[PDB]
Amino acid sequence: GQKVHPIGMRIGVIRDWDSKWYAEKDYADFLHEDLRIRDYVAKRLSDASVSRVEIERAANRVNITIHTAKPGMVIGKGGSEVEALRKNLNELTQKRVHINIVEIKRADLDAKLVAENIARQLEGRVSFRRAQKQAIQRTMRAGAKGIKTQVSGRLGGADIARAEHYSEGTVPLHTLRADIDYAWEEADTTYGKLGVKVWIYRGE
RNA sequence: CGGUAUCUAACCAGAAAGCCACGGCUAACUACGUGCCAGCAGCCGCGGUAAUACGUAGGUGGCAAGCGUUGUCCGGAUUUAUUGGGCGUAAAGCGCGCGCAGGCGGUCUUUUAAGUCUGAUGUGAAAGCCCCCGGCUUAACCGGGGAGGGUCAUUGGAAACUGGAAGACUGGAGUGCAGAAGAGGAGAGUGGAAUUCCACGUGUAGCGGUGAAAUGCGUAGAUAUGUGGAGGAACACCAGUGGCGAAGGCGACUCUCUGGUCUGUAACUGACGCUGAGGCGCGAAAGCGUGGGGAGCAAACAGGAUUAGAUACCCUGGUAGUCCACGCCGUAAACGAUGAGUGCUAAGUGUUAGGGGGUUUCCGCCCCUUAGUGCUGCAGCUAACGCAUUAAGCACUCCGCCUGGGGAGUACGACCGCAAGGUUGAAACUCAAAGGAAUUGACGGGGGCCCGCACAAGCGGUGGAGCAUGUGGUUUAAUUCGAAGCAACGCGAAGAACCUUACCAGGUCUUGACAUCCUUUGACCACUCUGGAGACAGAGCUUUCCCGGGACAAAGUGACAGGUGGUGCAUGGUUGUCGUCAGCUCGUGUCGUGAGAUGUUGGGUUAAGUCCCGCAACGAGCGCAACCCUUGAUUUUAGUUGCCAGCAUUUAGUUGGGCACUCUAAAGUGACUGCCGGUGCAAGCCGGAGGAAGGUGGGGAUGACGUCAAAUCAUCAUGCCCCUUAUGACCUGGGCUACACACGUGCUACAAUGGAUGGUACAAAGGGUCGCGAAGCCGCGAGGUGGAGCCAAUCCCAUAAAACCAUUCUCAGUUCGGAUUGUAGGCUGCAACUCGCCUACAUGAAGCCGGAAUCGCUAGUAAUCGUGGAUCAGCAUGCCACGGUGAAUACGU
RNA sequence: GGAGGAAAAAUUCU
Ligand SMILES: [Mg+2]
Ligand SMILES: [Mg+2]
Ligand SMILES: [Mg+2]
Ligand SMILES: [Mg+2]
Ligand SMILES: [Mg+2]
Ligand SMILES: [Mg+2]
Ligand SMILES: [Mg+2]
Ligand SMILES: [Mg+2]
Ligand SMILES: [Mg+2]
Ligand SMILES: [Mg+2]
Ligand SMILES: [Mg+2]
Ligand SMILES: [Mg+2]
Ligand SMILES: [Mg+2]
Ligand SMILES: [Mg+2]
Ligand SMILES: [Mg+2]
Ligand SMILES: [Mg+2]
Ligand SMILES: [Mg+2]
Ligand SMILES: [Mg+2]
Ligand SMILES: [Mg+2]
Ligand SMILES: [Mg+2]
Ligand SMILES: [Mg+2]
Ligand SMILES: [Mg+2]
Ligand SMILES: [Mg+2]
Ligand SMILES: [Mg+2]
Ligand SMILES: [Mg+2]
Ligand SMILES: [Mg+2]
Ligand SMILES: [Mg+2]
Ligand SMILES: [Mg+2]
Ligand SMILES: [Mg+2]
Ligand SMILES: [Mg+2]
Ligand SMILES: [Mg+2]
Ligand SMILES: [Mg+2]
Ligand SMILES: [Mg+2]
Ligand SMILES: [Mg+2]
Ligand SMILES: [Mg+2]
Ligand SMILES: [Mg+2]
Ligand SMILES: [Mg+2]
Ligand SMILES: [Mg+2]
Ligand SMILES: [Mg+2]
Ligand SMILES: [Mg+2]
Ligand SMILES: [Mg+2]
Ligand SMILES: [Mg+2]
Ligand SMILES: [Mg+2]
Ligand SMILES: [Mg+2]
Ligand SMILES: [Mg+2]
Ligand SMILES: [Mg+2]
Ligand SMILES: [Mg+2]
Ligand SMILES: [Mg+2]
Ligand SMILES: [Mg+2]
Ligand SMILES: [Mg+2]
Ligand SMILES: [Mg+2]
Ligand SMILES: [Mg+2]
Ligand SMILES: [Mg+2]
Ligand SMILES: [Mg+2]
Ligand SMILES: [Mg+2]
Ligand SMILES: [Mg+2]
Ligand SMILES: [Mg+2]
Ligand SMILES: [Mg+2]
Ligand SMILES: [Mg+2]
Ligand SMILES: [Mg+2]
Ligand SMILES: [Mg+2]
Ligand SMILES: [Mg+2]
Ligand SMILES: [Mg+2]
Ligand SMILES: [Mg+2]
Ligand SMILES: [Mg+2]
Ligand SMILES: [Mg+2]
Ligand SMILES: [Mg+2]
Ligand SMILES: [Mg+2]
Ligand SMILES: [Mg+2]
Ligand SMILES: [Mg+2]
Ligand SMILES: [Mg+2]
Ligand SMILES: [Mg+2]
Ligand SMILES: [Mg+2]
Ligand SMILES: [Mg+2]
Ligand SMILES: [Mg+2]
Ligand SMILES: [Mg+2]
Ligand SMILES: [Mg+2]
Ligand SMILES: [Mg+2]
Ligand SMILES: [Mg+2]
Ligand SMILES: [Mg+2]
Ligand SMILES: [Mg+2]
Ligand SMILES: [Mg+2]
Ligand SMILES: [Mg+2]
Ligand SMILES: [Mg+2]
Ligand SMILES: [Mg+2]
Ligand SMILES: [Mg+2]
Ligand SMILES: [Mg+2]
Ligand SMILES: [Mg+2]
Ligand SMILES: [Mg+2]
Ligand SMILES: [Mg+2]
Ligand SMILES: [Mg+2]
Ligand SMILES: [Mg+2]
Ligand SMILES: [Mg+2]
Ligand SMILES: [Mg+2]
Ligand SMILES: [Mg+2]
Ligand SMILES: [Mg+2]
Ligand SMILES: [Mg+2]
Ligand SMILES: [Mg+2]
Ligand SMILES: [Mg+2]
Ligand SMILES: [Mg+2]
Ligand SMILES: [Mg+2]
Ligand SMILES: [Mg+2]
Ligand SMILES: [Mg+2]
Ligand SMILES: [Mg+2]
Ligand SMILES: [Mg+2]
Ligand SMILES: [Mg+2]
Ligand SMILES: [Mg+2]
Ligand SMILES: [Mg+2]
Ligand SMILES: [Mg+2]
Ligand SMILES: [Mg+2]
Ligand SMILES: [Mg+2]
Ligand SMILES: [Mg+2]
Ligand SMILES: [Mg+2]
Ligand SMILES: [Mg+2]
Ligand SMILES: [Mg+2]
Ligand SMILES: [Mg+2]
Ligand SMILES: [Mg+2]
Ligand SMILES: [Mg+2]
Ligand SMILES: [Mg+2]
Ligand SMILES: [Mg+2]
Ligand SMILES: [Mg+2]
Ligand SMILES: [Mg+2]
Ligand SMILES: [Mg+2]
Ligand SMILES: [Mg+2]
Ligand SMILES: [Mg+2]
Ligand SMILES: [Mg+2]
Ligand SMILES: [Mg+2]
Ligand SMILES: [Mg+2]
Ligand SMILES: [Mg+2]
Repeated sequence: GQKVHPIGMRIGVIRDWDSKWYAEKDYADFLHEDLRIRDYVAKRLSDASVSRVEIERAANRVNITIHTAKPGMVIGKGGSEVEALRKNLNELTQKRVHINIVEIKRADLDAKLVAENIARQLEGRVSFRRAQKQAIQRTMRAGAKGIKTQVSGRLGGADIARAEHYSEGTVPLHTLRADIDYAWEEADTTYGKLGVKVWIYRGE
């Protein structure tokens, strides 16, 4: 049986959209400009541990917020990387772009970051069990109420693919006021392609 | 021996270290090379791209002038068990009995010293092991003394025990006396029920058989029924984990001849007993020889069926045999898978054959005891299942047997048999397992309970006809690819004339239609005309980067690009299905040698692992339920584009005016078996009140652990494998729409609850700026023209249709039905032939309610009538939503 | 729960 995307089940219920702008007659072009912005930002700040990007619009003016774990790489020594990004985004959109940076405290409590971590260990040939268990350990000692991870694919370069999952605490997926974060990332292996799924049930 | 041992002086760190191993057993790891190859190996086994096991290098461990390998012996091995094992199910109790030799043997007394125990004498050479002393500079080595070692000969002692002799006694054993029961065995005779065959009356067309049939018997007269006769085998009810026997085994009745057992007495003898190799005898069934008998059944055999085949199971027949007498054979899951004898060790409860006592007039009931036969259970034993006074417990005597699986109960030899074969019984070789009990799952062509529009009760359909659409098949240059029981088939496709397009024909291109960098130029593109089906070529006007940067831009060249090419069985991601089915586990305790178990089993109740009551468990978590959306009632806040009541106005809720009422949308309230009666220990169940609403009120979203190598390399991404002047790229035309046929899903009808004509009411939810498109005018109509109001609670789409009211038709293949075809037109589009949709006039096919069969649905549901939307220039009977009218039935598993 | 007797149904394959 299939499950519904836990984030999709909570958009508008207890969660919020990542694109907080309203438009009519200029909706498709705004949407695809936002998609291009997101892709270009994701391809530039790859190794900066970026957790979330949100975009807003108001009268020929694009505001971008980048929730990231370590702002020192994003916000440079005095504004080198930020201004390079802003100029490139200006040339990409032909608008006026203002870039705002915030820092994620307790970065082990965010699902995308831990999924990136597990994918990075798996790409570096670290046993899947070790990576999953250690990520669970750190996430739980960071103050979570529940963690669940699974890794699926040609595990260890075998001929037949399978999936293995581990958990600690509780993750109630059917409760609507439960605030589960969720992330899926791919690891690029010489044997194929591996998938890492992470559910984090926080206090809310 | 011999200038030998030994000793004295000078020089010298200089002339002197190797082997095996490093994953576990077992002490000691890193890198490189290789890639199921090279190879290692005592075993577990390592080698397929990250090798502490292969080779090497570094390091480490053990030993040392030695270190490894092989061969033989002992240990570990309790794996021949005297010390020191066993035989219910793992290998291991002869099928049973009678018994020679042998082994063992109740109690007491006297006597003997054969066994037993002990003292003395002689001897058990030297060397060797051992103890104490010594000698070589130590040690090895050597010497001295001592000790050890015998079922040893002579001889002296003791007499508890085993043995011998002489006596004595009954508990063992047997006889006597009195009763009891029994399918114990052999011989002869007899009885009834039933089957088969034969003869004769009545009677006519089938009988028999199977999952279905057929072979077969029958009109030459069956099957059926009544009467009589012949012959053979087996003994219904009684009948019972009842009885007898050593075992095999023994069921009708009567008689004759015979074996064994139990209880009662204490009369009699006085250990006369147990076991028992070799011998002798009995021994289910099948089989053999001779002679009878032969009704049923039935190996072999034949025919009919089933099956792909059917040397079988099933059906119709049928010979040996089953029966009797005599003689062989000597086997079995011959089993309680448990050898015989003796004694000891909690209880409860049936039954068979006896004995004693108490109650009681008898009957009967109660207690005690002997010998059998069942069940439940304590200690104890067992790996566990389990056994447990009928031991698999505790002990002793005697016999038989076992030592990893296969080869094999086989070969050679021997004995027995008429034969079939029986008894005794190996080895080479090969494997590292074979096996017993129990546990958690997964299956079964095993079972029980419970639920679901699964069946039942109903309503409407499908299968019949015409058309629309998908699939198979066939055809074709191509008819592009994918989906294949349920879970493929109005499916991907929420729009195939061109494009989409991946397919085919013909015409063209090669760093390229699409990306980064390179080298020169920097704005190239757009436009006109000529040729061409078009892609493309040929001339002119031509290209205006900005501030060396950058993205664009033309030329030439690579590095490269480009694949809807294959593998969904190498994958990520997404989905179907069981199924919104009710499950999946954990913590702490207890029970088990252990893996494990309990909670989670049992009885009720629920939609539900929902809850209650029990119970060695007490709780919790993910799944159920709740939180989210919508609908039904209502309060406050807010009145425009919504509403109009009381007021003036108008073709008009129009204009003025007002939020009263509907309405709109934010926040609350409200339903919880909350209260009442009954029932129940409780959960719960049946009714009642109030309330808009009553039993999770109606409906959504929500899909746990797992199943199907399920679907998708063609949405995307991706390992590996393929093409690269082509499997890439551009164009015009065609095809995906073919048509003897079969299937799936739908639409329209077969008419009077109806057709035609006229009149006339009542919705909801949605869409609209390169868009919706009003009024008016023109047209028979599809439509044209016109341009108002709208970025919308305002304007437009927008006529709702069934329903209702009048007139007509009057049961007719028709004034039903609309396919099919002829002509003339309308729109969109460059273009409507293949191949769009719509209109007018003409034409007027099948079709009379649909066979075997099959589908949906439990209430605002089914049935029926319209409306809107996505895709979309145009195109839906499909899909997704909206309202109008609005049922029947559910006894039950 | 244990022991004894005992009916009726029955196609082939995966
Ligand atoms: Mg599902
Ligand atoms: Mg999802
Ligand atoms: Mg998910
Ligand atoms: Mg997967
Ligand atoms: Mg000399
Ligand atoms: Mg000398
Ligand atoms: Mg000198
Ligand atoms: Mg010198
Ligand atoms: Mg020297
Ligand atoms: Mg020196
Ligand atoms: Mg030296
Ligand atoms: Mg040396
Ligand atoms: Mg090595
Ligand atoms: Mg070395
Ligand atoms: Mg060394
Ligand atoms: Mg030994
Ligand atoms: Mg043994
Ligand atoms: Mg024994
Ligand atoms: Mg055995
Ligand atoms: Mg026996
Ligand atoms: Mg035997
Ligand atoms: Mg015997
Ligand atoms: Mg004897
Ligand atoms: Mg004696
Ligand atoms: Mg000596
Ligand atoms: Mg000597
Ligand atoms: Mg000395
Ligand atoms: Mg010596
Ligand atoms: Mg000596
Ligand atoms: Mg001596
Ligand atoms: Mg000694
Ligand atoms: Mg004496
Ligand atoms: Mg006696
Ligand atoms: Mg007759
Ligand atoms: Mg006497
Ligand atoms: Mg014998
Ligand atoms: Mg016989
Ligand atoms: Mg005979
Ligand atoms: Mg037969
Ligand atoms: Mg035998
Ligand atoms: Mg036996
Ligand atoms: Mg015994
Ligand atoms: Mg008894
Ligand atoms: Mg018992
Ligand atoms: Mg035993
Ligand atoms: Mg086994
Ligand atoms: Mg089992
Ligand atoms: Mg189960
Ligand atoms: Mg079953
Ligand atoms: Mg069902
Ligand atoms: Mg039903
Ligand atoms: Mg149904
Ligand atoms: Mg029915
Ligand atoms: Mg019907
Ligand atoms: Mg129907
Ligand atoms: Mg219908
Ligand atoms: Mg049909
Ligand atoms: Mg048909
Ligand atoms: Mg038809
Ligand atoms: Mg039809
Ligand atoms: Mg039609
Ligand atoms: Mg159609
Ligand atoms: Mg076809
Ligand atoms: Mg052809
Ligand atoms: Mg072809
Ligand atoms: Mg096809
Ligand atoms: Mg495919
Ligand atoms: Mg379904
Ligand atoms: Mg289907
Ligand atoms: Mg359908
Ligand atoms: Mg089609
Ligand atoms: Mg074309
Ligand atoms: Mg490629
Ligand atoms: Mg492959
Ligand atoms: Mg495939
Ligand atoms: Mg896959
Ligand atoms: Mg699959
Ligand atoms: Mg496949
Ligand atoms: Mg898959
Ligand atoms: Mg396959
Ligand atoms: Mg299931
Ligand atoms: Mg299950
Ligand atoms: Mg369970
Ligand atoms: Mg149980
Ligand atoms: Mg629960
Ligand atoms: Mg729920
Ligand atoms: Mg309302
Ligand atoms: Mg009520
Ligand atoms: Mg609800
Ligand atoms: Mg497959
Ligand atoms: Mg399937
Ligand atoms: Mg399939
Ligand atoms: Mg396939
Ligand atoms: Mg590919
Ligand atoms: Mg792809
Ligand atoms: Mg596909
Ligand atoms: Mg494909
Ligand atoms: Mg596609
Ligand atoms: Mg339909
Ligand atoms: Mg219809
Ligand atoms: Mg008509
Ligand atoms: Mg009318
Ligand atoms: Mg109306
Ligand atoms: Mg409306
Ligand atoms: Mg529209
Ligand atoms: Mg309309
Ligand atoms: Mg309308
Ligand atoms: Mg007609
Ligand atoms: Mg026509
Ligand atoms: Mg046409
Ligand atoms: Mg056309
Ligand atoms: Mg006409
Ligand atoms: Mg005609
Ligand atoms: Mg006709
Ligand atoms: Mg008629
Ligand atoms: Mg049905
Ligand atoms: Mg229902
Ligand atoms: Mg309808
Ligand atoms: Mg109609
Ligand atoms: Mg309609
Ligand atoms: Mg309709
Ligand atoms: Mg409509
Ligand atoms: Mg429509
Ligand atoms: Mg349209
Ligand atoms: Mg339709
Ligand atoms: Mg149409
Ligand atoms: Mg319809
Ligand atoms: Mg029902
Ligand atoms: Mg029974």
